[PDB]
Amino acid sequence: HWGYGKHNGPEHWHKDFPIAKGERQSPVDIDTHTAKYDPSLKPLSVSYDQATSLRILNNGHSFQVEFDDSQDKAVLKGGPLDGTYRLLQFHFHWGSLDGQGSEHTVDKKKYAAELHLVHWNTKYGDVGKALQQPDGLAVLGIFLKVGSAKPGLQKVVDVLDSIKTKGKSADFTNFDPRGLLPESLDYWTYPGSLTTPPLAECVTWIVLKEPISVSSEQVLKFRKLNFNGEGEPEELMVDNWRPAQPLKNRQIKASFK
Ligand SMILES: NS(=O)(=O)c1c(F)c(F)c(S(=O)(=O)CCO)c(NC2CCCCCCC2)c1F
Ligand SMILES: [Zn+2]
Repeated sequence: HWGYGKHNGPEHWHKDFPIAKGERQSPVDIDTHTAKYDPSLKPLSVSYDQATSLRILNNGHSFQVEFDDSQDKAVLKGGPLDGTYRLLQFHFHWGSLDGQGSEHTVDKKKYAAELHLVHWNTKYGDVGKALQQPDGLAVLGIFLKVGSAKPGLQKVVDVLDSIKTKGKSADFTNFDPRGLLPESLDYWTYPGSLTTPPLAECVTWIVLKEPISVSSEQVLKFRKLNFNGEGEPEELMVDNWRPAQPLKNRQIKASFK
């Protein structure tokens, strides 16, 4: 099955998931000088005041923090979006080394990691239907650089040993994802895809300009995760990122001058 190894990684995915070679794949390099400022782009609206986090799960690829998305509790609107997008889960991508790990790149710069908050469009009723639509999902992407700790990230870091292996989960209530967000909501946006199988071309990407800083100790905890389940040799969950894909016939827009 697919993964992030040389034997199962991104260069192989197209065999099971042929849209891997499609017209609107993600991630992409963001050329900041080419991206056009779009004065018609609205402030984004991140309303996470009622988020009910519920559970954290090591899914074997990343780990994911889950929210009750059975009502409008944690929603993304505005920006490039039409309508209301409910927060489903977050997860991260990161490297073995601080010089890699992000999926998007900015002028070819890789960040140490990238946080993705996955939301689905309420006019489609559930995430599986949303996956079938060009405007089904909105993923908010945030770069991580290594420097000072992110205090809001600390609750998340302190449970990973409890979900060390694939398929392990833990309760994870009362987490405020607001603590993962930079001062600024200035962003780039473009139409793209999931960055893991099934690679569905259903995502409006919103990538924030401002990274967050996390400490070396925080990102070291991510790198002690395992892709394996317990009993199988230990395989450090690192380098779980898809590289940049062809931009093709797309324009990346900036919300900021
Ligand atoms: N980067 S991304 O936002 O396109 C992405 C992932 F990289 C990712 F790892 C996941 S995951 O944590 O759930 C592991 C997926 O194998 C999702 N999650 C969504 C996409 C997967 C299809 C199911 C629809 C909702 C979850 C996912 F959306
Ligand atoms: Zn992701």
